[PDB]
Amino acid sequence: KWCFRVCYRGICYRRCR
Repeated sequence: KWCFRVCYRGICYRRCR
């Protein structure tokens, strides 16, 4: 549940904003 854990702790979600 960090900045967006893009490609981690969930999945690939390029969008840290």
